[PDB]
This record gives sequence, C-alpha cells and structure tokens, in this order.
Amino acid sequence: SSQIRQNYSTEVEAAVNRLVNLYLRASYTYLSLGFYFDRDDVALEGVCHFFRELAEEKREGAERLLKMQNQRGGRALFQDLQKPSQDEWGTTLDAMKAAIVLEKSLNQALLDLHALGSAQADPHLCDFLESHFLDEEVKLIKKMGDHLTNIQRLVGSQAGLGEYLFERLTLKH
Amino acid sequence: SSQIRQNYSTEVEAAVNRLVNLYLRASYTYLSLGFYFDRDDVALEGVCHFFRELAEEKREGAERLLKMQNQRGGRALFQDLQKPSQDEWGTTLDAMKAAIVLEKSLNQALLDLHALGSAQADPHLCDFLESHFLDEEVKLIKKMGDHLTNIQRLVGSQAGLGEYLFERLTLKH
Amino acid sequence: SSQIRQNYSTEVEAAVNRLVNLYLRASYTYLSLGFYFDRDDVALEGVCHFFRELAEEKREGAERLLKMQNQRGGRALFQDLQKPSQDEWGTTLDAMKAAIVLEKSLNQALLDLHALGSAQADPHLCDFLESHFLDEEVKLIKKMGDHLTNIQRLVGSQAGLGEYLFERLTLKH
Amino acid sequence: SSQIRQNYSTEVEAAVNRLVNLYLRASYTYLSLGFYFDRDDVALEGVCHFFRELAEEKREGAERLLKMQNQRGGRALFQDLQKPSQDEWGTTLDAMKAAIVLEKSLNQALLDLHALGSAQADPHLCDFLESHFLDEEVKLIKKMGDHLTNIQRLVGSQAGLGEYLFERLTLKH
Amino acid sequence: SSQIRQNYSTEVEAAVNRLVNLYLRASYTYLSLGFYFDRDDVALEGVCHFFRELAEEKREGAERLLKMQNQRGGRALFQDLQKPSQDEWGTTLDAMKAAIVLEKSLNQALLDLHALGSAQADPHLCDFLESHFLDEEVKLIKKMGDHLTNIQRLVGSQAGLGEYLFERLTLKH
Amino acid sequence: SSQIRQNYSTEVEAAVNRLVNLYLRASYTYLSLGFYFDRDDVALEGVCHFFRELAEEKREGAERLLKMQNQRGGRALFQDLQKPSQDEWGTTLDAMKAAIVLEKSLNQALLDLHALGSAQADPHLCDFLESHFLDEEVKLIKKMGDHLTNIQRLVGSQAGLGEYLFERLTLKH
Ligand SMILES: [Cl-]
Ligand SMILES: [Cl-]
Ligand SMILES: [Cl-]
Ligand SMILES: [Cl-]
Ligand SMILES: [Cl-]
Ligand SMILES: [Cl-]
Ligand SMILES: [Cl-]
Ligand SMILES: [Cl-]
Ligand SMILES: [Cl-]
Ligand SMILES: [Cl-]
Ligand SMILES: [Cl-]
Ligand SMILES: [Cl-]
Ligand SMILES: [Cl-]
Ligand SMILES: [Cl-]
Ligand SMILES: [Pt+2]
Ligand SMILES: [Pt+2]
Ligand SMILES: [Pt+2]
Ligand SMILES: [Pt+2]
Ligand SMILES: [Pt+2]
Ligand SMILES: [Pt+2]
Ligand SMILES: [Pt+2]
Ligand SMILES: [Pt+2]
Ligand SMILES: [Pt+2]
Ligand SMILES: [Pt+2]
Ligand SMILES: [Pt+2]
Ligand SMILES: [Pt+2]
Repeated sequence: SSQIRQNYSTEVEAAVNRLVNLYLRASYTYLSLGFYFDRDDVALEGVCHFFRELAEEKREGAERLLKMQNQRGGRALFQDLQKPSQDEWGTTLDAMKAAIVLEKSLNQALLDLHALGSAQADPHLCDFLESHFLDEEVKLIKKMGDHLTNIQRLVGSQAGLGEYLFERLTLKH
Repeated sequence: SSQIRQNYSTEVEAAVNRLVNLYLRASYTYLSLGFYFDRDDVALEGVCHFFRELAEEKREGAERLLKMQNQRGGRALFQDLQKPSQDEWGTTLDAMKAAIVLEKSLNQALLDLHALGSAQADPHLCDFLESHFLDEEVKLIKKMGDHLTNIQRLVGSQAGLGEYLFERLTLKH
Repeated sequence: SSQIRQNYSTEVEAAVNRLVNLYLRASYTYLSLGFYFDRDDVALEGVCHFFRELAEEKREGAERLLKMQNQRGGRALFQDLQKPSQDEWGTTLDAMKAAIVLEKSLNQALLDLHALGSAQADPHLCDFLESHFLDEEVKLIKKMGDHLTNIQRLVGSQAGLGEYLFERLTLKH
Repeated sequence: SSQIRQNYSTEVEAAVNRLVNLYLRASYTYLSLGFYFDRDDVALEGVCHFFRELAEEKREGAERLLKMQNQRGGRALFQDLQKPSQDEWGTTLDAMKAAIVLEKSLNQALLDLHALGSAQADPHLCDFLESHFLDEEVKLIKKMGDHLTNIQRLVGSQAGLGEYLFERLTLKH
Repeated sequence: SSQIRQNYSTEVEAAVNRLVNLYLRASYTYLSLGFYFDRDDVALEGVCHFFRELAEEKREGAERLLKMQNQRGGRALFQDLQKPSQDEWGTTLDAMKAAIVLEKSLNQALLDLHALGSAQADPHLCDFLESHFLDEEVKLIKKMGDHLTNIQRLVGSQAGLGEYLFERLTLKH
Repeated sequence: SSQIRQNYSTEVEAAVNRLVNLYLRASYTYLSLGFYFDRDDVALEGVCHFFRELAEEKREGAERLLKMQNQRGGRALFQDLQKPSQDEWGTTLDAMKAAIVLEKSLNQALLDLHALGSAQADPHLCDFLESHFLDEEVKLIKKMGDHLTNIQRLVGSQAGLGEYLFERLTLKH
C-alpha cells in the first residue's frame, strides 16, 4: 500500500472522509438556502448572495480536505449526499438560525477530528485544521451571531420592513 | 409583389403588425406611468425612471419588430394607439401590479405569435422571437415579481414609509 | 389641489396636453415615414434615418412638454394617438412635402399656445416655448425647405437617378 | 460505429452533406461573378468586391456545416462541384438578380433541412441552423433586395451612368 | 400561487428539478474522478484538472437551471445526491469512457426535456436549453471522443508511456 | 475584342483556365483532408490545421491566376470541380503521401505552362509563374518530404504513438 503514508491512522482517514461529506452536505444546504431567497415570492437578493457565497466556501473546505487526504496517502471515499433539512426556509431570521446551527455542527465535527488527531499524535492533521478551518469557523459563527442580533432587533420592531432594511443595508447586493 | 419574401405568411405578417401596436401601446402606458410618478404630489423619482426606461424598452421592441417585418418582405401597417387604461396609477404597488399585468399580456401575445410561426413552419420568426423577446420578457416579469414582493413587504408594515424606502434603496435615482 | 401651481391657467394646462398629443402623433408619423423608406422596394437608407431621427426629436418634444406640465403643477392627460395620414408615402419628394406640412401644423400649434400664454400673462410658458421649441421648428422647417428645393431640382432632371443622388450625397448614411 | 453520435439521423447527415455541396457551389458562383466584374471590359471594382466577399461567406458556411457534421459524429462526403450557371453575367442588375435567386435557393434548402430536423426531433440541428444560417440569409436577401431596387431606379434613368454611380456610391471600394 | 408563472407546466417544473439533480450528480462524479487522478499512486495532474474543470461546468449547469426555475415561477426541490458509480476509476481510458457515458446520459435528459417543452408548447424552455445546454454538450462529447481516440491510439502502442504522453501533451497542467 | 490584350496567346489563356481548375481541385482535396483529420475517430488537430492551411494556399493560387488572366485580357472560364480522389485518407503517412503526389502534379502543370510561355515568347507569364508559384511549390514539396521522413521514422517504431507525437511536436495546434 501507500509509498508516502506516514503517521496517518485509518481512524483519521475515515473521519476526514466523513468531514468531506459534512462539508459537501453544508454546501448543498447553502445552495438551497440561496435559491430559496431568489424566489419571486421571497426576493431578498442580498440574502441569496450571502448563502451562495457560503455554498462556495463549504465546497472549498471539502476540496481542501480531499487535497490533504491525498497528500497524506489516504483514500478519498464518497458517500451519498443527503438533501437539505428543509425545502422552504421561512424568514431571514429562520434561515440565519438554521445556518448557525449548521455551522456549529461543522465546528463540532472539526473539534472532534482535532481531538482524534491529538489522541493519534498526528500534528500535521492538527495544524491543517487549525490553519484552514478552526479560525474560519469561529469568525463565521461570530458574523452569523452579529447578523442574528441585527435581524432580531429589526423584526421585533416591524417584520417586513426590518427584513428589507437588513438585506439592503447589511447584506451585499 | 415582394422580390425577397420567402416562407412568410400573411397570417404572421398581420400578427407582427398587431404586436407592433401592442408594444407601442405598452410604451405609451409606461410614458404615462413615469410621468405620474414625477407629479409634485406623488414625487417618486426612482419609480418615474423605472417606468420611463420601460417605455424606451417597449419602443425598441416595436422598432425591432418593424425592422424584421421589412427584412421578411412584409408591409408595416400602423393603427391608432389606444390611450393607457388609467389617468392616475395609485401607489407604487398598484402601478407595479398594472405593469406586470401588461407584461404578461405582451408575453402571451409573443407566445401566441410563436405558436403561429410554428404552425406555419416559419423558423426564422420563431428564432427572432426566442432570441430577442421571450427571454427578455421572462427576465422582466421575474424582476417585477421581485419588486412586487418587496413593495408588499414594506407597505404592509407602514405604507408611506415603505414606499419611500423602496424608491430610495431598490430603484435607481 | 396643487401646492406648487402658480399663474398656470386651466386653458394653458389643457392646451399643453393637446400639444403633447400632437407631438406624439408627429413622432408616430415619422416612425411610419422612416420604416417606409426601409422597405426593400423603396430602399433609401438616408431617408429612413432622417425621418427616424425626427421621430426621436418629436418624442423628446413631448417629454419636455410633459416635464414642464408637472413643473407647473398641471396634470398630464393622455389621449388616443391617431395613426399617420398615409400607409405609403410615395417618393422622397412626396414625403418631404408631407413632413413640412406636418411641421408647419406643429409650428402653428406652438404659435397658438404662445398667444394663449401671452393673453393669460404666463411669461414662464412663453419663455419655455421660445427657448425650446420656436427656434428649433423654424430651423427644421428651413432645412426641410432646403431639402425640398434640392429634391425638386434633382427629380425634375431624372426622377430615379435624382432621388438616389440626394439620398447618397445630402442625407446621412 | 460512432462513439459520440446521438440523436443524429442518417437523413440529416446526408442532407448536411448536400447542403455543404450547395454552399460550395454558391461560393464558386460568387468567385465567377467577382472575377467577371474585374474584367477590363466590365470594370466595376465595388461589384467584384461585393461578390468576392460573398464567395468567402459561402465557403465559411460550408466549413461551419462540416465542423458540425463532425461534432455530431456524421461523416463528411464530398461530391463534384458543378460549374456556375453562366460564363458571363451581364449587367450589375442581371448579376444581382442571379445572386438573389441563388440566395433564395440556399434559404429554401436551409428551411427544408430545418423541417427535416424538426420531423426527426433534432433540436441541436434546428438551433445550429437558426443561430448561424437563417438570420444571416434573411439579412443578406434583404440587402440584395435593397440593392436591386437602387440599381433598378438608377438604370431605368440612364443605364451606364446609373451602374457607375451605384458602384461608386453604394458598393465598397 | 405564483404571480409571475405563465405557460410553465408542472411537468416541465418537475423535470427541471430532476435535471438539476442529474447535473449535481455529474458534478459529484467529476469531483471523484479529479481527486482519483490526484492520488500519489495515479498522479496524472492534467487528468485531475480536466475532470475538476468539468465538475465546475456541471455545477454551473445546475445553477443556471435553478435560476431559470425561479425566473419561470417554479419551485426548486432538491433530492439526495447519489454517490458516484465507482470509488476507483482505472486508467485514463476507463475514466474518459465513463465520462462520455455520463455526458450522453445528460444529453439524453436534455433532449427528453426539450421534447417535453415542445409537447407543452413552452418555447422559452426550448430556447433556454438550445442556447445554454445542447450545443455545449455536443461540443464536449466531441472533445471527449477526440480524447478517447488519442488515448486509444497511445495505449495500444505502450500503456504507461502512452498515458503519460497524453497527460503531458494534450491535457492542461 | 480586348483593348488591353498584348502578346497573350489563346494557348496560354486556355492553359491558365485549366491551371485554375487544378488549383481549385487541390484546394477541395485539402478541405476533405483537413476535415477527415477532424473526425472524432481520427482526431489529429495539427494534421487538420496543416491541410486546411493548404486549402487556403491553393485557393489563393487560383485567385492569383484569375487576377492575372484578367490583367492580360484573357477570359476566365470555369469548369466543374471534380471531387477528391478519396473519401477517407488513412493515416497521417497515407495523407502526406497523397499530398506530395498532388503537389508534384501541380508543379508539373506549372512547369508545363512555363514551357508553353517560353515557346510563345511570353515573358510576363514566365515571370508571373517564377515569382509567385515555382519557388513556393519547391519549398512546400521539400517541407512535405521532410514531414514524410519524420512520420516514417516515427511509425516504423510504433504506429499510434508515432502519429500522436508527430502531430503534437511537429504540427501547429
Ligand atoms: Cl476560502
Ligand atoms: Cl435525508
Ligand atoms: Cl497544533
Ligand atoms: Cl433593449
Ligand atoms: Cl381606449
Ligand atoms: Cl433635441
Ligand atoms: Cl385617424
Ligand atoms: Cl461570416
Ligand atoms: Cl453543370
Ligand atoms: Cl429551435
Ligand atoms: Cl460555463
Ligand atoms: Cl447510489
Ligand atoms: Cl500565400
Ligand atoms: Cl471525379
Ligand atoms: Pt497548511
Ligand atoms: Pt445580484
Ligand atoms: Pt436575430
Ligand atoms: Pt433623475
Ligand atoms: Pt427653460
Ligand atoms: Pt444605417
Ligand atoms: Pt452554436
Ligand atoms: Pt480593390
Ligand atoms: Pt437565455
Ligand atoms: Pt496543478
Ligand atoms: Pt508579379
Ligand atoms: Pt484548433
């Protein structure tokens, strides 16, 4: 078997493949979120762009994990990608809540894999995750929390008007 | 009669002239919509510009149909242009509803003429319509539906304030 | 009624709306003239461009009148637009004669409205017309008279050849 | 047989090869027309350039059909190219009449092939023709009709002088 | 239901959602193909880049279909994405064969949807497919057939050496 | 008859027309060679480009002969163009052999026409041929012989691999 593989456990290899699946599932969820907000009857362009941008980020995450798998001499294995949890995502507030739940599940999977690398004394894996994933997730989750707070503040006031204003003055269009 | 005319039915020729009339009538409607929103007592500049831009688009549509009529060896015939359906157009919401009704009637006339070209085996006509009209209308109708949704969301909240915000933050001024 | 309206008679307001109708009717006439000269069996491109340019000028005239109506606190009212007086416009000479008749009728309507503003002591109206319409019409009518004379001189000589030469060497293509 | 071929009938394949032959024959006809007008005893440079340009266009047409044949997995088959219908082409008027007859025969062959693709449910073929051939032919035929009308108008007047003027002031040199 | 929806059958709407699923499945297949050729024990960089580029193209295809679904007033519905048909893809020749099979299945789904639009008299759908999908697929399938032929020619000769040469001199790296 | 014609024999005039036919036939042969190498099942792009370039060169040759015919006061006469000698052209080696045979037949026709001009004391004809044709043919034939030798050397070794390498490293793509 692999001429290059060194200090790379089968446990980490398998967990990397599961993490790829989770990032691709997250990408798919954000594809559905983005297009929902592009519906003529929802029509929040800045919200659509925010979630489409995230779909791209998550796919890049997956590709970065697949590159690393190959660099370490593991073998990429792909599984079915489960469809997103909803067909319709409600308001900007419901959507951003669903997004933060999703990100925290990714984050926990990152932290789990880090703990696994630490238990296996795999410092390349730990650095890979620290360098490309853990800080990015923390920053994103904070940004989503900031958004949450602003949406909440706006839609407690007047729901339709608040949602419009958030999309126009916070989100990029 | 025409030295150039080939595979161009009198049925299509007549329907092209009717379509020109419909596009010019639509142009005229958008001229009246634009100037209504320029009244001192309505004063929504972005709304006026949106409908004046559409008046231009519809006239360009007509001119493109007239050019094609001549390219195929048909004879342009002009009829009276009926005045717009209203003298006053209500709110931005009433106006945008009237506009979408209008666009869908144009779209249906396009689809009718396409079906006629298909029944007459006139593939130049079908391509002409597909290339310059059918996609443009679908895109415009979607944009108007997006606008509808945003206006509705805003004016359900607080009517005057919502209309102002839409004009300032969505429409071009 | 109007918060801005000052020294603006209902007589002038109504006459402005009639003048808008006349300018739009003139625009439409020039649209039909232009496309007639684009027929494969007429094919005088410079003549088509001359009349299409005039269609644009007359529409701009109307829009300028509508802008002013709103600036003075009057209310734009649109009426049916009668179709052009002919379906076919004969030779370049017949067409240019029809155009000069048309321009002189516009000019007379301008002069009538000026006399009305003067009788109503409406010096903004009189200046508006002097500044944007009366000189433009005089210049255009002169240009059309110049064209008339040159066409006449050419087609008295040899009709087909003369018409060709005028289009090629006087008109823009 | 072909690893790529999909939804591509032998009927269309054969008709594409016939159409290639017709476009190459048309190219050849325009080569002979161009050089006829370059004779010292005909000497109408703008006429020669107009027909040589068309020889190029028709060859490009053929090459575009051959490219498509290969893209669909058909097999290009070439046949003898019949010589042009005349050795001498008369006046600019006779020539332009012969050219329009030729173009209408190409156009009819295009329309026939389109009807064949439609009967075979071959929408790639129909789009290929619509996109690259049907509009180009309609535009060319119109241009030739415009030219016809202008030549006729000029040579009814005075034949030699008219032909000279057309070549100098309409055609490119 | 939809304020914009016009001439858009539930049959087409559903088939568009299935086509989106097929394009995303194809994207996923090309992701697995690309990373397989990035393995240390396969190591054909140009092959990896070719299939990763295709993964991008197919995702863009899906996004373009989702955009259109929304433009027509249909509702995007996402389903599970089945994993690729293989975990390991053999030689460059085996891979390129699998790719052409895949493309032809996409192409057939496009042709099926086109036939459905034609039966439903939905000319916007037919033009959408013709303009953005049918020609692209035909061109891609031809390119893959060209590649097939060259790989075959090379690996019949000497398998390892041939595969290397193809990757170095035909594929982009 | 011709006001310009001087020292131009009917024998040369006729032979010039035959030479035009031979150059156009050669052009056509190279059109068929080029597209054969564009087939999905042959797929040698550099070979296709080499022969298409030659199709252009031969047509330019013909046009240069037709220009000269007219400059000397002869009359261009066109005949049927016989189809190429084969429908399928075998390997790059078979094709390049067929091309060199073809070029040598053109060259011999050039040399024959030169001998005819020399016997008729037509030094303009002799210079025309020397200046634009004899050196070009010698250079081309040498280039084809060089290609022959390289193809032979490569395909004696390993036929498929050799053909690929020639196309990639000698021919332009
Ligand atoms: Cl990133
Ligand atoms: Cl699921
Ligand atoms: Cl660390
Ligand atoms: Cl436009
Ligand atoms: Cl009415
Ligand atoms: Cl102006
Ligand atoms: Cl009337
Ligand atoms: Cl072209
Ligand atoms: Cl014959
Ligand atoms: Cl089509
Ligand atoms: Cl693309
Ligand atoms: Cl599966
Ligand atoms: Cl050359
Ligand atoms: Cl033969
Ligand atoms: Pt790193
Ligand atoms: Pt956008
Ligand atoms: Pt077009
Ligand atoms: Pt403005
Ligand atoms: Pt002024
Ligand atoms: Pt023009
Ligand atoms: Pt195309
Ligand atoms: Pt020239
Ligand atoms: Pt489109
Ligand atoms: Pt690379
Ligand atoms: Pt020379
Ligand atoms: Pt190329």
